[PDB]
Amino acid sequence: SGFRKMAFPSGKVEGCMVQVTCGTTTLNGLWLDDVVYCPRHVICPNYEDLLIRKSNHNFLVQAGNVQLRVIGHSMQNCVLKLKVDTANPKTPKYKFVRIQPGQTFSVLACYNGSPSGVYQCAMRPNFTIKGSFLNGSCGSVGFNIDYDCVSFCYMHHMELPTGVHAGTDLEGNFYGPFVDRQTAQAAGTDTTITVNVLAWLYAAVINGDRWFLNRFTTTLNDFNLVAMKYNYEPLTQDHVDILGPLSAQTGIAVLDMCASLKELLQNGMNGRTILGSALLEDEFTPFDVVRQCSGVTF
Amino acid sequence: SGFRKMAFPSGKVEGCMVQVTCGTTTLNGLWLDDVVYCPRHVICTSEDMLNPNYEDLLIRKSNHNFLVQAGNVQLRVIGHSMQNCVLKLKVDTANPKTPKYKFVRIQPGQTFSVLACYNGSPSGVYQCAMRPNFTIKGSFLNGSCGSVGFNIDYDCVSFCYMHHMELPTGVHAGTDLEGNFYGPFVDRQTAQAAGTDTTITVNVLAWLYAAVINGDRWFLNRFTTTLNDFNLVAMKYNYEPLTQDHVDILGPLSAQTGIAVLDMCASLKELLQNGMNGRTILGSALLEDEFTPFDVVRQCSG
Ligand SMILES: CN(C)C(=O)N1Cc2ccc(Cl)cc2[C@H](C(=O)Nc2cncc3ccccc23)C1
Ligand SMILES: CN(C)C(=O)N1Cc2ccc(Cl)cc2[C@H](C(=O)Nc2cncc3ccccc23)C1
Ligand SMILES: [Cl-]
Repeated sequence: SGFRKMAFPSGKVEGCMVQVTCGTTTLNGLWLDDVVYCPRHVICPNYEDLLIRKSNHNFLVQAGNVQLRVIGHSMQNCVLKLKVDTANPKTPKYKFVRIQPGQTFSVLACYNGSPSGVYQCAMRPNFTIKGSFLNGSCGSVGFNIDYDCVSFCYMHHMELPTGVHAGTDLEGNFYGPFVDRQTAQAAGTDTTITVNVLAWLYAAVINGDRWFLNRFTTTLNDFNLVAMKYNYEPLTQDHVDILGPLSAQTGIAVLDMCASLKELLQNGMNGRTILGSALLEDEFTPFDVVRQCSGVTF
Repeated sequence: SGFRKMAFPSGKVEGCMVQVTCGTTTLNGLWLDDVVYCPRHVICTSEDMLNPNYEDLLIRKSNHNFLVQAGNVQLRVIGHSMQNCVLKLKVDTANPKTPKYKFVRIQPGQTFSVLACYNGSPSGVYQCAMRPNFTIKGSFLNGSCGSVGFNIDYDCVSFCYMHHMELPTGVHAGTDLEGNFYGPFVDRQTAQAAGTDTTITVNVLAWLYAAVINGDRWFLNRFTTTLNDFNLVAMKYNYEPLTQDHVDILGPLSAQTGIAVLDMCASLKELLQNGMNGRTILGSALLEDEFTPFDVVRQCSG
């Protein structure tokens, strides 16, 4: 029993964290094979113009107490790739994957190439992440672990004026309509990740919390009219299919659980809590719920 | 900016997780140097758990009755001893991934990270606190026994908890790494119940200071309180008494925000009376109590 916000074990990623220094700027890098990946703003804009003026010895890369020698440098979108003379002996089996809003991942927050914390979070529908980051965190990465393969999905680049965070995939493409520049940028109006809330309601049922259940069902169209009114993301037939195993396990059809959510949105919790929470949690996907409620290991 | 429930990076602990098998029972062990630590109930059958005599059960065991697996490698047990509720299995190989470590016993209200494991393999990491009733509200299934709680300060891992059992309310009980249980619990299937749980007051105040540091001031008020008047109100909401030690501990946060501890206590009294009125504090609709004053400073300052 119990339901916690749980991150993947960070060990495979900790062995890849390095410190990258260029001039006065110091941030984090990801050392995989003989390449160190980091945000391109470490050179700071006309990034092609700034990068051409740099030589290999302008970048100081530190892996623990060992200095790595940079033998090449190139740019791919908003990520800087620093070729080093040594392949990382702790390189895990890995992939670079771009994730969709609503998908969750673990973030290994780092400062000066040293991991300080690990937390779980979701890519919001407005493409921001509600993280916990201070100056020097840039270059910290987001990942998922499937079997023994680490899928790197996020690299931290900046904090927006509302305190939320913006970054790229490991190919340097931003999530959301952001640019790596000191300029007026704002996150769009956020919405609730509906399929994730339903997954968390199934996790509550699995843990013995049933007060919110009711005899009612709904059509997918009637629920989506309600979701739009409460700034909830539309629920697709794909989402309904994805919730299938949880629906079969608890004996509560997905549209039956949707009628609980529709009543919770129009009436509130009425002093009650679900899994110790007074708000509807949306940072657990249907796969996270199955993985945690069945003890899948890495 | 931002405030998250944050666990320590688990790498140093992942390299210590092993699988321990004795008969039909399989649980997790912590391999440090040439010793594997695990709950002593691994020697029990489910028909022994009601009233086990661990000295009697252990004396009947030989080294080859314990199968220890570190990844795909079998470790050879060359000795076995019991220390309180923990079994110590001497092995013929020192763990090359042994980090700098300490065994520390923690007090209620203290937080730590849990590396949840099954069959010696880590599956997840989460942050939690020792409750005032000595239980932990974890996320554990059968086979998680032997999973450990830790903190990392500098490069030293301080092991503070080893999971042993789930109580009937779904909460968990365990020991420090010397085998001494937290709370009035015993490693037996006898009827045991956790005492009434209470809110960790010093932790809620620390989290209200974190909210102020992140620009949230809606809950502040022009009032102050005596320490005694605060405790008389707080007790009525099942909140732990706040001691002068707690007031002293909140001193740095009080100096940093410019809000005296007894001034923040009056905000907490008001919040308990009014509720949140549709508002949130640090994205939460409830008062959070699993961040200590030390966690708040570490996360907000480095
Ligand atoms: C936020 N700020 C006023 C800055 O000094 N920045 C300006 C800026 C502009 C563009 C880009 Cl791509 C990066 C940055 C930097 C940036 O966002 N880094 C930070 C990341 N995460 C948490 C941060 C908390 C505090 C400070 C800085 C953080 C540095
Ligand atoms: C709770 N129960 C009736 C059991 O199966 N047990 C009885 C029992 C009694 C004493 C001691 Cl020291 C250990 C145990 C075992 C136990 O608590 N293990 C579990 C640990 N954590 C989460 C668990 C979720 C589910 C099941 C079992 C969990 C096994
Ligand atoms: Cl302590």
